[PDB]
Amino acid sequence: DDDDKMLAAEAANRDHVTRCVAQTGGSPDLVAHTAALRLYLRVPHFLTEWTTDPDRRAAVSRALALDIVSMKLLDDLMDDDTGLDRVELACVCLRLHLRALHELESLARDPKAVTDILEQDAVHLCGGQIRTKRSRATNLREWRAHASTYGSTFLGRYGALAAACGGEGQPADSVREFAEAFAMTITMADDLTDYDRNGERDGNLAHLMRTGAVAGQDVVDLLEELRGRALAAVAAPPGAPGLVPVVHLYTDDVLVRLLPRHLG
Amino acid sequence: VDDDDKMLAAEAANRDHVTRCVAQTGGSPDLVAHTAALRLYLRVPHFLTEWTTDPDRRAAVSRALALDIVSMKLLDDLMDDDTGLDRVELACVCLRLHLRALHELESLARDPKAVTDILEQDAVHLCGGQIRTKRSRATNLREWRAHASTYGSTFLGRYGALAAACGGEGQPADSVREFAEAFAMTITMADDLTDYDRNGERDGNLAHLMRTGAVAGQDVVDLLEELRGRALAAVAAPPGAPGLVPVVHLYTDDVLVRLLPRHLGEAGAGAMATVKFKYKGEEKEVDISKIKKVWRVGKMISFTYDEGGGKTGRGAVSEKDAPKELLQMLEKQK
Ligand SMILES: CCCCCCCCCO[C@@H]1O[C@H](CO)[C@@H](O)[C@H](O)[C@H]1O
Ligand SMILES: CCCCCCCCCO[C@@H]1O[C@H](CO)[C@@H](O)[C@H](O)[C@H]1O
Ligand SMILES: CCCCCCCCCO[C@@H]1O[C@H](CO)[C@@H](O)[C@H](O)[C@H]1O
Ligand SMILES: CCCCCCCCCO[C@@H]1O[C@H](CO)[C@@H](O)[C@H](O)[C@H]1O
Repeated sequence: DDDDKMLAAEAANRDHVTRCVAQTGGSPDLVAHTAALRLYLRVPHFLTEWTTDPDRRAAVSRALALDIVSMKLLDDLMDDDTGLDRVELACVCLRLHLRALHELESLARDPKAVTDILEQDAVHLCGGQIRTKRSRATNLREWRAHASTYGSTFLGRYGALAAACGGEGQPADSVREFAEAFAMTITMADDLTDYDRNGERDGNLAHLMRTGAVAGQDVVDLLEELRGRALAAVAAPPGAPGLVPVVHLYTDDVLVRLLPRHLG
Repeated sequence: VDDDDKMLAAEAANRDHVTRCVAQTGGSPDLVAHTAALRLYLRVPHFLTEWTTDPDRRAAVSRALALDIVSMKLLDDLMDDDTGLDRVELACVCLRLHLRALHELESLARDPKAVTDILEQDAVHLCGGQIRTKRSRATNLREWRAHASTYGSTFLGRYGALAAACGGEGQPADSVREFAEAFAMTITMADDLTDYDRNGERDGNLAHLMRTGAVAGQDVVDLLEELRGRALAAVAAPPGAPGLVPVVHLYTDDVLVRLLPRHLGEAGAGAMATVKFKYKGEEKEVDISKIKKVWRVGKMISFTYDEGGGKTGRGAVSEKDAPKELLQMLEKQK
């Protein structure tokens, strides 16, 4: 079945990454940390679901996993909250990033697309990240705007990328619309998921919900808007019907299990 | 007075390109100032682009290279967290710059995959090297030179490799890179022996081991001379970049004249200077440090010196057998 395929890609992606981190000098502690980024290693699978060839699909999924983890380490490096070596973080981050550009470029119909896609909205992504951390959100409007950069544009670039290294007949705008909508659903999920790991403060949105600054129904509505946006994206021909239940799994998880944890 | 102009121009060009970029992306006036303060970093893309016959390709490559070098410096500052700068801005401006760097370099590259190829060839060597460099402080010239070969030579070598790759025709890849690796270690020593007092900034590893006697002034001198030669040669390789010759001497001699002395002493490197002569059937050897009066008669240098107690000794040698230290005391006195 399909869950079988997702589980295998996740394990292939995980191994491609930890092997890479280990051979560049990352300690057992950082290797385990990259292996703990489950959704980050899984999402590249959903992102390459319009890729016909299984071999090309596995190569693109992992190349993308290499850069997603890389950017996620960059993030942990700017926050300094993981208690992981500052040096190993930077070093591994750059190493994984260079490996990803290399693999992705060798799979792209045209190597220049990789960097065109990366530069296209780099300012949007980076400046938004600066904006986001600079000022907390005070209501759903601001949260959502901050989230379309660290969440949506971030994932959206990888969608664009998968389309571009995913061979022929990949509806590029559609893979990206899925990427950005899905990214926001899981970004909320994480913001609302507390793990108790050290100096990890309440997730902004979760706080806004418990404070009352953000309306419960309003979150529900956004969730629904994001489910529709993604279902529409995967319905567009040629289609990726296989992502349909995935969109539902994640959107329904936040509605059923995460929201009740924050009704303030 | 004309090349120095081209350099001054590339340096401002590169600076403006980088600061304009850091600002558009959101960095605070602090970080825009900091990147601006990276003089050498912004300037060196000029020397790497010296084999580029077409001036516009050159301006373009020089600045792309500037963007990445600064980006990499920012990531280093980000791992040290000693700058006082905001980590978020550092990280974000870091990535932004690098992405812009990638795009611009690939646009001028001879082959679509050259850039990512170069950047990947020795990523593990540079990245794993950086981790070792920082986990263990060096303790002898040998260990310093090995650390420096990665965060200095390897680091700048890639930018050399990239300069040749995006620099049109007439680029001797290997030479460009060997220049970069040699020159890089030179300025890296210079940075190391240069103190600035900003924050809790460490005396440079090498300057420390030098003031501790763990490293020999003459050895440092030798190493600089090795790097000056390695460089000079790389710029001699046809088609050649005659223009980097004065540049090579400029920086090398700077470390020798100004920097080295701040860490050694009254006695530079090597051994003390001596005069060897034959006096009253004897064989004498005097330290120029003991030579009092010294004058010239024909092609003979006659002198007097301190021979123990209030005992005044004399001598005379052909100018040919006179050490440069003595031959100078002539000009001080006459
Ligand atoms: C991921 C690319 C799209 C951007 C949205 C980021 C959401 C990722 C959240 O996933 C979860 O993150 C936790 C900590 O961040 C991990 O403890 C957990 O194992 C992982 O499953
Ligand atoms: C993650 C890969 C690491 C690549 C980035 C390394 C930084 C490149 C330049 O090195 C610089 O050398 C100077 C001279 O010693 C130091 O004063 C300075 O701090 C350091 O920035
Ligand atoms: C060029 C990358 C290769 C690494 C070799 C180190 C050269 C960089 C040293 O230059 C100087 O660094 C200082 C930071 O400590 C700045 O304050 C100063 O203005 C700048 O001119
Ligand atoms: C310089 C631009 C870098 C963009 C940032 C790339 C990483 C994006 C993932 O964001 C993640 O969002 C989660 C949900 O809120 C947080 O739990 C987590 O801490 C944070 O890592």
